[PDB]
Amino acid sequence: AVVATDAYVKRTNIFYHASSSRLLAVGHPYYSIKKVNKTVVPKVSGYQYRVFKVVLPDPNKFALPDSSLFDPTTQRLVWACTGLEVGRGQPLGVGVSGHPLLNKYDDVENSGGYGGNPGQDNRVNVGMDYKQTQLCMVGCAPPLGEHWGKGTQSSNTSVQNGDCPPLELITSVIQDGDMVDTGFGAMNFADLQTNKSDVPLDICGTVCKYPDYLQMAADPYGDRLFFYLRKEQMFARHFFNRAGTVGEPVPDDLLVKGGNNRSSVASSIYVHTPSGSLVSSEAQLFNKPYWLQKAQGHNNGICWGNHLSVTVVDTTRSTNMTLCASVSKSATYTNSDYKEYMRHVEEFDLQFIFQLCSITLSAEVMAYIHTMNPSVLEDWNKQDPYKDMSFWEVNLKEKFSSELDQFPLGRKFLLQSGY
Amino acid sequence: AVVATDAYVKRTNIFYHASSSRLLAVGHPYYSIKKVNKTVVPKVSGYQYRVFKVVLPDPNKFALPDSSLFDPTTQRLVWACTGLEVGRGQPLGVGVSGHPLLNKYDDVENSGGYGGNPGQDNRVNVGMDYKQTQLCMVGCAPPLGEHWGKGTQSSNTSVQNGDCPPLELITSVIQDGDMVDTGFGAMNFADLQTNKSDVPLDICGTVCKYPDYLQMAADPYGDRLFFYLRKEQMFARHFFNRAGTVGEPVPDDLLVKGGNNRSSVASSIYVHTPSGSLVSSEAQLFNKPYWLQKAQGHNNGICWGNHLSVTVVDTTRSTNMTLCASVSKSATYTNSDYKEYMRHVEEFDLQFIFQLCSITLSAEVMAYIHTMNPSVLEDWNKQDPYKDMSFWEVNLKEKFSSELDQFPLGRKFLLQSGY
Amino acid sequence: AVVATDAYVKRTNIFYHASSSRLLAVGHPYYSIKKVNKTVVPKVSGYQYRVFKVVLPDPNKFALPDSSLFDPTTQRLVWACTGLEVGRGQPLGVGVSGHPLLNKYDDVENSGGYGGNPGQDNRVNVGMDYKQTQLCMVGCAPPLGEHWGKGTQSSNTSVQNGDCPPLELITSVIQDGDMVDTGFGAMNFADLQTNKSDVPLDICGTVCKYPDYLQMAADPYGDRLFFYLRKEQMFARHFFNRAGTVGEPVPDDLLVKGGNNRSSVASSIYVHTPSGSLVSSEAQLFNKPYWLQKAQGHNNGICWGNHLSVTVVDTTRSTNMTLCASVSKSATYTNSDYKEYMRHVEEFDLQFIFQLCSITLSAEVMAYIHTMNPSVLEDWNKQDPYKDMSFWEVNLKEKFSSELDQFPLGRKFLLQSGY
Amino acid sequence: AVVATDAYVKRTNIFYHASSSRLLAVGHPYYSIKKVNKTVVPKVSGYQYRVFKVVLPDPNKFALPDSSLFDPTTQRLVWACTGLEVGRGQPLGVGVSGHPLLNKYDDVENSGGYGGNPGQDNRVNVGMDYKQTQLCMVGCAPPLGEHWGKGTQSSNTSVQNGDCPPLELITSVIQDGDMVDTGFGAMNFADLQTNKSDVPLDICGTVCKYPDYLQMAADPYGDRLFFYLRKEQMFARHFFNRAGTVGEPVPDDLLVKGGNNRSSVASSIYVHTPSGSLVSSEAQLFNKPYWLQKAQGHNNGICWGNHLSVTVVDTTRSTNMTLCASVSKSATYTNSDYKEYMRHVEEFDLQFIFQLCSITLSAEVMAYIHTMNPSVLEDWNKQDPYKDMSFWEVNLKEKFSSELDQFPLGRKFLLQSGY
Repeated sequence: AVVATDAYVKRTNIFYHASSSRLLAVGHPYYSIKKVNKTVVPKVSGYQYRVFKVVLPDPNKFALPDSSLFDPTTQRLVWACTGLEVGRGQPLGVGVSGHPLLNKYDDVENSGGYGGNPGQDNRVNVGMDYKQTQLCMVGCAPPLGEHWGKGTQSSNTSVQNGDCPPLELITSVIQDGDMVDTGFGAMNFADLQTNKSDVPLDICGTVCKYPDYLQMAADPYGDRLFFYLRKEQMFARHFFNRAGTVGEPVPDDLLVKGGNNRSSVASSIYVHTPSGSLVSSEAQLFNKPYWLQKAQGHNNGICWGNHLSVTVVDTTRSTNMTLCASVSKSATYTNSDYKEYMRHVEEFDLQFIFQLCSITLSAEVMAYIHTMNPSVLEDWNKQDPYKDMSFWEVNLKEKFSSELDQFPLGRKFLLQSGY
Repeated sequence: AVVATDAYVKRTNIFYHASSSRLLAVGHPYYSIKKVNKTVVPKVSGYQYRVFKVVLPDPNKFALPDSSLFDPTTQRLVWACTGLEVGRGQPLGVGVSGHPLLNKYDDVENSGGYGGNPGQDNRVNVGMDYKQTQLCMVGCAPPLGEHWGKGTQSSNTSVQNGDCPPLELITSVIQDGDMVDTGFGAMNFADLQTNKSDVPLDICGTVCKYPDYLQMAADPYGDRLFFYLRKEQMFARHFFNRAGTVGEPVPDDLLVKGGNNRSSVASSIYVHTPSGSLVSSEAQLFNKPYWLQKAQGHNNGICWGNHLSVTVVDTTRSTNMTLCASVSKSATYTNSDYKEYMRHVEEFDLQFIFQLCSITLSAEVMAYIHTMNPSVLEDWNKQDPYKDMSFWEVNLKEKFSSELDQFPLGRKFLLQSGY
Repeated sequence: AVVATDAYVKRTNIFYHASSSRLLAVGHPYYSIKKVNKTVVPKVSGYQYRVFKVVLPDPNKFALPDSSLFDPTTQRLVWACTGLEVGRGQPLGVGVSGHPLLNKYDDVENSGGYGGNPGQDNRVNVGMDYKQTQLCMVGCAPPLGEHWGKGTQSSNTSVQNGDCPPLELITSVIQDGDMVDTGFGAMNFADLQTNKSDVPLDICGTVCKYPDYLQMAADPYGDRLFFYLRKEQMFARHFFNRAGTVGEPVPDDLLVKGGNNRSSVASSIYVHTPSGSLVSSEAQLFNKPYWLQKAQGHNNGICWGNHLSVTVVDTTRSTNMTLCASVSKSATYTNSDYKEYMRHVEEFDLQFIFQLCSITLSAEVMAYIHTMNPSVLEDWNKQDPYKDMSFWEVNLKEKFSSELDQFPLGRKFLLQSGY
Repeated sequence: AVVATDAYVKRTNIFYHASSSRLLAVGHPYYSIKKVNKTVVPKVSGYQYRVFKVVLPDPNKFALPDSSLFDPTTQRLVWACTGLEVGRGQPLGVGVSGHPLLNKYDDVENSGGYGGNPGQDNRVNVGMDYKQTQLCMVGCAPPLGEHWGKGTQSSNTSVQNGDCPPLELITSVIQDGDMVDTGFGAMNFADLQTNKSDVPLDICGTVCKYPDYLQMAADPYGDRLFFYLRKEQMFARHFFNRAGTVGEPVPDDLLVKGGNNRSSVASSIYVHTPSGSLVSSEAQLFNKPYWLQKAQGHNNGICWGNHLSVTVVDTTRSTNMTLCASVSKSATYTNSDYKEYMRHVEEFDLQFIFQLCSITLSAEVMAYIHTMNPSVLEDWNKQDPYKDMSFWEVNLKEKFSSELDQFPLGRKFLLQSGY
């Protein structure tokens, strides 16, 4: 049986403050710009995931003003997350995405008559604004996400080229720079949409993942996430019709065949342009301190291994600025005289407040932990369990301080904690 | 270590009221009108910042009804801000901005077929309403803002004319008459948009700044801002496509080249017309007293140097009235018979309530202060630290009064303070 | 120093109820209809001000059931407003306004290409809905408003015909039948817009005033308004461009001249069609009793001179009904067979609750009052100070009654007053 | 003086439950369908009034389980309404109304140029959604409404055919099946709009009434309504211009005559298409029990005469379903093969909870009542005072029961009443 950390982890009055200070990300909203070689301008979209891997200093080395606090022979130290605040700079705004060649055939919302039939290539320049999403979740382990990917066909009828691919719910570790569901669902467009032209550039070549809350919530121990705030909204702006043969035509029993032009049923493969309504300060999730006092799982904010993963998604600041430089500052206004570009920006400032804890390594405690996270013990005395994955490394080792009243969150803390 | 002002600044029961009374600004919403020489009609936009430099009378001179209150040999007097109310006249409304030659090529929200390709100069007359914004912040030092400016290239490949300029987060002192982010982000359009036609006239030639909250909040002492109320909202009205060569074309791996007309991929440099929903009294920020009782920083409203900076931004009253005078009052309706103009207006009435404080200049106090703000001491016995900057000077020297019940805010005060 | 009425006005337990009962206004929404002589059908718009001059009976004559209550030799009687309720009939709805010849040249929200240039007279039939506004304020003096009018040029360069007129903030007494700001600001269109075609008929020939709250609030005594509820909301529906020469062209430094058609910069004199969102009962201001127990000013509801001014603005019931009568009831449907008309309606029912008060005329009281309102004394023992002004006279002399439980507001009162 | 029923009507602990059970109305939304003779398919619109005449059993006959409760010689029994719940079936939705030949000339919201002039008959097929309205009011007397009807001209200038009719505020008894104000105001379109084509079919031939709250509220006794919940909302969808001669042209002083096409001023008789925003459960009024504990009037829910009138208006369930039957089930899709129809539906279930009361008929009580409602006495020992009027008769005589816990409202009651 799993037990609440509150049962084998002694707490103290030692609190420290830590902040990563200003963090900037600056790139192209839709795709990375590599000079036909290496990546120079990285892809930085507002609809991207931000998974910060916050590294804390190992207290079992740290030099305290006191040292009579315990027996380094029978007990060990651990950092526990007391509260955090995800600072967010830059003004509020929405980000436009599009595709020069979107597979958007006919507008079905309100269309006059049964026009002709599409020939070859009817793609058109389309642009819209994605679904608004604000979310944040802390844990001592990377977050889990879900998306739909191409499955594996069994020993069945040879899949004639063009058959609808098999859907599979894939679970994975949400990494930094991953794409958020934008309104076309959480799926791997790269693999399920061969034409590379069914959704905006910023996602038509990757995967859009969605937090696998239900799975994490059932985590036996609860290291994945012991806190989370989600806020997503969206409505249907326009109604479209795709171009291309209809893999699965409309059944006869469902319609009354028409004559003349109508004799050729139109594409019944509908789609809609998503859109988030307005964004406002009132609904702002971040820039507000969150005090975790009682996790819903068994791990009550214990940063095992001196690690701490903070996932963040914020589209409320997705303005994609545009800038152009001239190349012929003289002719009378000539479009060719200029080069237009796309640049997006992200501004963070992660600040936390941790509390020193101890653990007397009794026979039984040693056992429970070894079954829970053998790593934890093996360290209290190597390779990275997530070396392949990519997270925004945030090193906070030389960033701790017990002078709480010297920092905004610290001040807020003392205040809130009454004493 | 920085200490809370509440530890070395004694408070009293002496309260005074002060108000700047009616303040008017009247000009042209988009640009200043100089008669080809000097500036006559100033630029007064609703989307402009209002940084009032409120000057208070030096209490260490002031003539009180009493004078036994202290020893002018060991202690000094300081004004502390207790509360204020930013009066706002004129009705509610929104302000239209535009550009006769905006670089708005094709509407991408919903466009028919793959039109032709732009030639030279396709600019069109466009008009929209900006992002709604209400904010206010007090401090004993000017506020800090952020915007993106043209950076400095290192000893790298010669920047071929037309290359995308380098972005740099510039920090600066928000001055009166500065531009607020309107939906196209906080950047210096003058420098990043060479064509001078990518955004409305009221901002295509200047900088749009955004409060650098995170930086001010981390102010070691906290003189920048000890109070602030922000409220911004906005949505995407229309989706546009710019004209001009695409500095960074869409990568091959992201699309399936098309033949015929489609063979020439369209501009994938999207943009959107911003818009603030409705404005209503319910969301009104101003015309309401704000009682600062416990600043979040260490400076609890102490107006060091007898100064006080009040920043204000209010677009809820940005109606840009129009007026026309005739030149041929007789002909049968002829457009040429009239000259149309643009005029905007702002109406303020800053009223405050200050509390007299004292400070015994002990050895240690003298030290702390000298490190904090040497100026403060050097005065208690010159050039302006912000002579170059421009603020709306509000002189309140002959405006103080201890007859609280004779003024609206005063009345409100007594009431609120129970006694 | 001004003193609170609560200091020299004794209160009693005598309360009376009074109501004006049903009040109807029925006319034309845009202009009055005079048969080329006298005014028959008056102008009754929803966006009109309603300033009721409520006349009360002079208690210093009134015949009470008791009369031992005081010495008519040393003290006088005064009515104090305890509470009121502005009854409003007719259903909720919005009112359409328009102009057959509005100076609306090109729609700038989204316009294709640089069309040609306007010739002479391009005015078009336009119609929209104004900014929603609900407000109400009581006082013993008429309300003050503000609007922009044509100023007076000093001894300067001869104002060449057509120069932009000089703006002046004019303060005035808001009279019944005045126009409310509708979204084009508070100004005197008659004088600032020579072409008579820049805004709807209901306002293109008059002034739109806005309550001068700030000025009234600073009223030394506070007889102007001791209570007020305001609720206004609005958004930008469409974006227009005016026709007529541009008095102040766009500065060269702000744009890159274009060649060809673009060589002639379009009118940069933008405007927007206002609109109030939906109206709903939830936001209804009226038909709810308001109990004034502690005025924000010094006059706590004392109806000096037995007068009482109640200003009201309510556009939530501005439906402009249409009706047509036939002239050839037989022909096969022929437009000429009918005459269409426009009629608006207003339905009020002002009910109050007053409290008898007394004032011993001591030497000092006599003085204070004589300085405050000499009239008040001169009466306690003539011409109208507002004879020229026009208010909706509401006589309540024969309308008082001490049988509170016999009237809805009375019942509400007893209830609310607990006893 | 009128006295509160609570003074002469003794209450008891006897409570009963009653419900009308399922009530269905099924017909045509716009007009009744009579087979050129008698009415078969009745008109059942969502924007119709529902005035239920709930008949209760006369307790002065009723057979109780007890009978020692009083002296049938000196006192009488009366039913008092304690609480009710208006059950509503069918899903939420809006109802479309229209007119094949609506007098809608030119769209004035945004129209290009000064088009030509209308000839004869320009009516067009128009369709929209009405203003949303939810209301409910109980009383022991039918509700009062108001609408504008054709008045009566005095001994004045012979009303030349076509002159604007005279408006009169007509008060009447709101009957079942009456029309609710839908956005074109409360008036008698049949009489004020001769062309029969100015508003949708469902109202162009009848009257739209609005509750005369103010009048009922002033009811000396208060039998009209001792409870009421109103909730109406609406916004302006489109702006129209009517066709037909302008009875009262625009005054010269208001405009600058134009000179070519413009020389003929267009119709300045504007109108707007109304619309209710979305409907949602959150704003649902019904399907919630209402406990009347203290009426605002003097009659605290005393069902004099064993009658009870319940008025209801609910447009939140106005979906107008469509259905078609074939007539040539074989040909290759041919419109003529089918007949389309219109059918609306209403589902109610009125449930109440009454409380037995008594009244000792003392000399004085007999008097008060005789003056109040002589009928009441004459019965305690004939023709219908509203025989001509039409209400939805709801007989609850055999529907009473003292087994409260056997019914939903009963259960809710016991719960709510704590005991």
